[PDB]
Amino acid sequence: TMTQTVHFQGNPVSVAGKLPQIGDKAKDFTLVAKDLSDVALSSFAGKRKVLNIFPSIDTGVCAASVRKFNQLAGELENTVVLCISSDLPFAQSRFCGAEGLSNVITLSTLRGADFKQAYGVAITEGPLAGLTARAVVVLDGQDNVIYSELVNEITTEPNYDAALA
Amino acid sequence: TMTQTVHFQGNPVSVAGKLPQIGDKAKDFTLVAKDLSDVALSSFAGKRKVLNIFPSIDTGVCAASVRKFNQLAGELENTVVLCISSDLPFAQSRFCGAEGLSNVITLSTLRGADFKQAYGVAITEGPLAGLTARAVVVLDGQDNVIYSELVNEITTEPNYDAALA
Repeated sequence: TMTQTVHFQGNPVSVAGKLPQIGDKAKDFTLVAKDLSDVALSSFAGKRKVLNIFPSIDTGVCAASVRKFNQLAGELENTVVLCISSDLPFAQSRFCGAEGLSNVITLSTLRGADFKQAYGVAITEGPLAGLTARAVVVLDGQDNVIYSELVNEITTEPNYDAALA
Repeated sequence: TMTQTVHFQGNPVSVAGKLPQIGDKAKDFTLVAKDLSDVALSSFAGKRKVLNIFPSIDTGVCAASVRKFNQLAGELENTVVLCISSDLPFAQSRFCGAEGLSNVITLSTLRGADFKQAYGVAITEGPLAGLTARAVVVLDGQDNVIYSELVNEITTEPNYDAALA
């Protein structure tokens, strides 16, 4: 039972686990897709992966996340972009349908919530408890950590560029 | 570990627990409000309560639920209307903010998920597992079951009228 600290503006909030880091093999995961089927990391073997994991789409900076990676997703090579969060799929799906965002794939923790502590992502205290923290993780075709970032203030977006492989 | 069966159109789906029924005292509960504070049934002592519990706002017939009870909520006496679901609050709050729906109170299972099996409400199998079933329950100022309905096909709305005290 490790922790990490992130911040709401300033402000300490405990986040269970530790985020997988460069070198590490990322644990497999199963999460819920727009048509309510279960989908596993293992189904993207040999494609690279960006995991953009955020408190809630439906929340300002998280929404920006999703637009940007969707737009950045066309200009990309043998890679899927998984937008992973606490939201239910239905909200994930209305957001993307209203914004005409077709590149990205939405995954809900509706099922598979263990993914949160498996990826050092569960918020355990404060008004945010029950939500994933903001973080991006990038993996290869064999689920190895090519990149990973745990954002320090949740307010601010990730760094997309920078680091990109 | 009891079950009940409800249906998606036709189709059997297991729902953990049993819904509290006339006579029964309804278990207290804590769920999450729009400002991310935790709120307990105990905070509405001496007001009567309608609990409209539905798979997802953001879903067709569930949305109709919320509009209707909001409109039916003005024409009502010493009663709060709690719109309780699987959704995160942020979605609950965007729905109501976009529809100008101010009467109702939104409660998320983001925290307090035990409420699902405590109120015979957890869906345990199929693509819906992790969501609450559709049901309405009405209580007095002392959390006694004045009315309660578990909907048989999730497709169809509840019966609002009918039964109303």
